[PDB]
Amino acid sequence: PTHLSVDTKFKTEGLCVDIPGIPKDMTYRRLISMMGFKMNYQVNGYPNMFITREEAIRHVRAWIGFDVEGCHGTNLPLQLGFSTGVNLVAVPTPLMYKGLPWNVVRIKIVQMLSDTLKNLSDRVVFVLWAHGFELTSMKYFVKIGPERTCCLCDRRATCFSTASDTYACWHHSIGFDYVYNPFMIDVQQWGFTGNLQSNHDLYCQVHGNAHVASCDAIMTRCLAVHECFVKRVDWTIEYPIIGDELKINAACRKVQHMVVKAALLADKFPVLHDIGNPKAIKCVPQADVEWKFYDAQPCSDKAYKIEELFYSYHSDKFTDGVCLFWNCNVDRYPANSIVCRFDTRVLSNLNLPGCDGGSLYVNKHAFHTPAFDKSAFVNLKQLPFFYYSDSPCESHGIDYVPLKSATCITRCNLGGAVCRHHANEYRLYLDAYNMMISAGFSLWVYKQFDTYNLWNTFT
Ligand SMILES: CCN(C)C(=O)c1cccc(N)c1
Ligand SMILES: [Zn+2]
Ligand SMILES: [Zn+2]
Ligand SMILES: [Zn+2]
Repeated sequence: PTHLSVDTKFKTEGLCVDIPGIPKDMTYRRLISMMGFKMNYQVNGYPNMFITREEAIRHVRAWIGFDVEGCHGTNLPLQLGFSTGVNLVAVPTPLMYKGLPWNVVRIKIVQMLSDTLKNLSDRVVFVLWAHGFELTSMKYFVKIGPERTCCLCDRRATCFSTASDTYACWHHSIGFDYVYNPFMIDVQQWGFTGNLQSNHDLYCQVHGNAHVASCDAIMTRCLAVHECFVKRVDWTIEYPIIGDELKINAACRKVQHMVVKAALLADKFPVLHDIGNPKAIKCVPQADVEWKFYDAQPCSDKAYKIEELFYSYHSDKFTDGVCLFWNCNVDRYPANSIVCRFDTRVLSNLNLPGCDGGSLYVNKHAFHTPAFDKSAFVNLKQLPFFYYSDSPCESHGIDYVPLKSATCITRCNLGGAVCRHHANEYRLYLDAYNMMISAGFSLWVYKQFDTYNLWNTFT
């Protein structure tokens, strides 16, 4: 039970306005045949065009919402909309394109999908709210067959070319005209009452309905993301490495250790309240401070209300010492905080668009993150870059240009000249810091934080 059986029933009620007379009793096998595709009894890695909700979740990076609206059915122009915001008009002869024949539309579909997906996934999963026209339009741009590899590399083939009779992955498909072995899922099979807009609007106010196909495609994928990553959360699902995951996560751990260590040295807090992940370890194990942990899993719907996290009767006094909120997203941080908050607006291959302004951050695991909000940081200030170190000035064991920096807080810099070891460590730390910032993480601190207080920690 890993793939979706072609003999599973498909509820057809949502299809009967575009396809009147459609049988109520329908399997995926009969639906695929009706869509103009022939599976030929093939045991070659592609058992069904449609996939399970569990397979869709493992391949969330491949999700592309897709909707087709009858502009005027073999005789009428169709408006093809995608969750990329693209609308194409295909004539049978928010970007809006004029009507063109299928032979040129299919070229655009392949280019659009390849550019969107080459750095995200080895496939495409068309996410539908199936009414009929989208299913019957697939024969005009989709070819199916056995699982194949790219002509130019070892990746699985996602595109086909009728000009050269060859196959390509998303990276090598320039000039290709057919989508090859795509996957799809109909959200209407999950059990909903009412239309797409009424279900989407229950959870999201950011996607409006401009009455175009791409608006529906966007809403469909958003509703699917809400169902699979907001109301349902699965942290047992692992996702492959597609970018800087390892470096970003290592940088996050380095910056956390640096910032907390310096805050403890500068303001000598007697107690630290570490609010967040229940599997957390002390980021500064050698610190004197009374370290107290409070469990809160990453919120995936709305940011935690600080009143619920702290009140209703613990140290009780969160006002004592400092609070560390390392990726624990709250509505309004208290003034005595050290905060790392992911900015959902950041563009990257790890950060996918989400529900209600939120984003789906996929780095080893999938984390739906509530929308970034600047008002959460009103009691704090942005944490400035700095490098602090009390380690001995000693090289041990990469050429050198002397480092001059006001933010290298070391004994050598206090003494007037940065040593080679602390210059190498400063540059490595600055690289880790810039990686984490560009990855989308933002850092905030209590207003009284001042790196000038670190210089006297060397006596
Ligand atoms: C915004 C995602 N959250 C809540 C994290 O804690 C996280 C997840 C994966 C990687 C990293 N570095 C951080
Ligand atoms: Zn390739
Ligand atoms: Zn939405
Ligand atoms: Zn030094």
